[PDB]
Amino acid sequence: EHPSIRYVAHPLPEKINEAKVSIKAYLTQHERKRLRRNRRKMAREAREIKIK
RNA sequence: AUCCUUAUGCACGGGAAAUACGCAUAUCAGUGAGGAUUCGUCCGAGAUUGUGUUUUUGCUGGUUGAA
Repeated sequence: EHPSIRYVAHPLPEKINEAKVSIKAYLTQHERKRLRRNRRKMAREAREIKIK
């Protein structure tokens, strides 16, 4: 009686606090190139405007 | 702390080319694009279509003429 034979326990499964390591999203070479092209282009444009 | 590898970002410098370099509310693409081959197999990343410039873009200097 003091420990019941009848019941089956389903105790709370303790979830471990997994540290969210934000994933290093990489770039394709092409993507990188595009980025380089665009930022640089923008800079150039700015220079032109700020020199014209 | 010193030395080195990789990638990238910024730049000195040097070189080549622009028939080249993009762009896309496109279509498809390592769940295979496109290729090789001694035929056993092998390489493996763009291809298609559309389109913008492309004997050139942006800026300077000179002589000159113009008169």
